[PDB]
Amino acid sequence: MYRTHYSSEITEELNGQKVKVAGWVWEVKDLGGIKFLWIRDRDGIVQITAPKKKVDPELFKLIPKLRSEDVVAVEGVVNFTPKAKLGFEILPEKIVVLNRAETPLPLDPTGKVKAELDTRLDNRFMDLRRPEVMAIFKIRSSVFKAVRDFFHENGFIEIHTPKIIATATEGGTELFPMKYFEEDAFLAQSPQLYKQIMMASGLDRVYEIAPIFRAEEHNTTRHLNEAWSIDSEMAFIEDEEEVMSFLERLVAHAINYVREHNAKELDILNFELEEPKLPFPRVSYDKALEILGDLGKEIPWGEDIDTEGERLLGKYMMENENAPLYFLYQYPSEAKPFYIMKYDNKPEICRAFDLEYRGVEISSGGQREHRHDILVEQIKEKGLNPESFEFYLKAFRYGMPPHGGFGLGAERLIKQMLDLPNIREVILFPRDRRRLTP
Amino acid sequence: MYRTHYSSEITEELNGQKVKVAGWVWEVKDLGGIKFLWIRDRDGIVQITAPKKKVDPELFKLIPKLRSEDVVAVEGVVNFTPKAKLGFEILPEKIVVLNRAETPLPLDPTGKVKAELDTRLDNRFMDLRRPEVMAIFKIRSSVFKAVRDFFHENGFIEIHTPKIIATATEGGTELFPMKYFEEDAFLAQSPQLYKQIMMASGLDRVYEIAPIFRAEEHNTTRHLNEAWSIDSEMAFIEDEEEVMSFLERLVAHAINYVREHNAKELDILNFELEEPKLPFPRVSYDKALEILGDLGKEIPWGEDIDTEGERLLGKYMMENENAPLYFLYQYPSEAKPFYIMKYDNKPEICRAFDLEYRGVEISSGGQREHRHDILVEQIKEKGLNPESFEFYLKAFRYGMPPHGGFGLGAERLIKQMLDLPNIREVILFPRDRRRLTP
Ligand SMILES: N[C@@H](CC(=O)O)C(=O)O
Repeated sequence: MYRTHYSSEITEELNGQKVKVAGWVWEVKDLGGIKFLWIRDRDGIVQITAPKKKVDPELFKLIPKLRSEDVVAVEGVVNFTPKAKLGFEILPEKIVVLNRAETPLPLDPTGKVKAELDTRLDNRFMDLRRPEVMAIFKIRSSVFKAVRDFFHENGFIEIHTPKIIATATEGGTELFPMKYFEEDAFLAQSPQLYKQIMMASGLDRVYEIAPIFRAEEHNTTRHLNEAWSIDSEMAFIEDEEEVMSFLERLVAHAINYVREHNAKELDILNFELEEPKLPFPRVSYDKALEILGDLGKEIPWGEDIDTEGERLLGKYMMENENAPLYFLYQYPSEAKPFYIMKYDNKPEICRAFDLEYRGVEISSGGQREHRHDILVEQIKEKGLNPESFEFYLKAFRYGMPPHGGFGLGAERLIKQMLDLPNIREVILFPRDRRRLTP
Repeated sequence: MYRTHYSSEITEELNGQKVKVAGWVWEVKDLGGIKFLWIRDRDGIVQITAPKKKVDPELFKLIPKLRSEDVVAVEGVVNFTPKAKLGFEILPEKIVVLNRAETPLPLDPTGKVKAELDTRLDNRFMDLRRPEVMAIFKIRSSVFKAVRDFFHENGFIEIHTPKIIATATEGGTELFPMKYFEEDAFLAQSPQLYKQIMMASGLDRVYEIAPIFRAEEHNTTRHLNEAWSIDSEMAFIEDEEEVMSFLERLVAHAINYVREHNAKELDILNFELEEPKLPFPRVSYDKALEILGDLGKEIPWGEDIDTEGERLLGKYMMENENAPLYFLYQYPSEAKPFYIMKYDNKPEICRAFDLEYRGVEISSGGQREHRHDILVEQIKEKGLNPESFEFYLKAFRYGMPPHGGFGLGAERLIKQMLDLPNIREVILFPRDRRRLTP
């Protein structure tokens, strides 16, 4: 390897020792009797100091020849000094140019000249050279780890279901059709039917973090045609509140991990991520409609709360409860999927829920209808054909325990967490109505 | 929840205490003065003992009404005793029937009546109720966890790249053509182009575990049309051996985690998983051909080592080198992709490698050609058009460090690790030439 330490891995114990650093040329300052070279890596900048009387002559004349973004490797002696802005400097013994950069650059990695979002997406390798963009993708990785860790500690087993499907769905819209040899198939929009089927296997506690595809005809700042969904299904539950409690603890775990592990990144983003306050407020659909009505937003009982509604509610909850995260539950049965269990004592409402982060839905789920005959009738009530879901219904006939689960959007989770304006800021290569490349 | 403990979580410390167990009805012994009930959960069987003199009359009459595969929940007192084959029994206070099973069952959970692979695949919820099948999937989940942990411990950041692409990421044929609105697109066969682009971002050490899609015309026991690939790419390397060293340590970590944490599952499979011995032997393509020559298998230099060739070599290595795992390297440049770096001093050979497990390839990788102009020429040498790779090539123009990586098949790794006869045994819902549903 061309390096032995990253900028952040060099501490006081290494004073006076030889190390090897590598990265991109950030800045060169030829000041006559002394020269400076700044190298940038994933964690920061390293100062290479070259006093004329202390370095090799060929090295002294090589420095001013280095250009911005050239990939170089340096071996030298670590020297802790108050004179160095970051605490220490490297007195170079050997400098090697690994690869030279062309000019002009597609984007300004120094941040002076701002670039448009599409320019940044077309040149993602340049975009991440900026600390604030690198900060986002480091946090994204941390979020995925924290989530999986929580699942493991709670007895969940990771599963993997098919992305190429030829089965029926409740909506029948925004599906990406595709040919599978002689047959016609589609890309999966959710592992819903598969994770439910596995509740009849004994696995009991399952989770899957994989991509889902939806051919949305119009772009928004909240979704994309390709997303990473964090799915879970759990058996032997008594009600949907057990699922909500798990979800909030999961989300809280991810948020705290970022606060503990990525303080540097948060600081770079000039953002203060709040400490989760459990349990999050629960707001019934009825109560939500009442609050919105008083704010001028009138939604007829029975239909969905729209984009504007979520926004008004998220703001209301922040002003009245100082709650960036809260649940909406007890939705009308007519507004939710056929697989959600209705409240037996009040059939007009069901055991479904949605988790809102800063006014935007990041997750939805609920307790499912595990009783075969009732489930079949609910499919009929949706105006659908039960025979079309036979492969799925079959799993409910040979001993199916009570169960529930959720679907948590990874992009939406990170976007809302960092309070970013566009979902394209949290995924490397977005897919939308007009973007198929890179 | 209807359960507080799984069969495997009840130990000495809980003797005389109340617990709640739940699962599927395994066996009922209907006797005049006593009733025995055995229920099965994901970890095993638990005995429920109900003497007429000690249980509620209603509970006594309920037990003989239970049938095979009914889902039940039981609250009772833990009682350790030598009289119970499993060390303890539960003295029931309450029994709830959660759901009833129909007969006949799609498959036989007792293992008495064997069913063909196709029937088992058509009924996975039933199939996993058998200890030998559940064992494979618990192991699969462990392998994924071990891999991710090793990546994180070594400074690797997780990334997520597009599965819907315009440019074929691996080549001609064995590709899934799909329409992206007006544009023609394909399902990704690999994250290759994307993981390389990220090497110019400063991320340096990346990994991605996600599905890949390849349309092969013929069914075999070693491959499927949909698979999960474990990809990685690392920068600032000096040669492909640095990548091979990392890959063997990763695979070793995965094997040891299974040996250390899934001993019970291995026992159920009646399989002895060997302790990995590093470093694995490295065998050049030339030497592999020489060995095959000894065994009477003539392969003209430049050509691929076929299935038969792999078997003989794996057998030779196992029996002569005591190595169930070994690398094949220094392949003919003509036989490898345009993105692999050739040996500058001997161009007919390249810096590519393949990892063999029990005579079957589970991974391939190598050092890439990071030098822009040479790369463009290699794309031309393969009869491809450099313009079709504009987004990729642009990443090699503004400071791109030396780099390399690998693609590790998850299903192939697990199938070979457990020496299973068919790859369809390690993935829940297989996708092959004739299997599209479930
Ligand atoms: N992209 C290669 C693996 C690699 O070289 O990383 C493949 O699909 O085999």
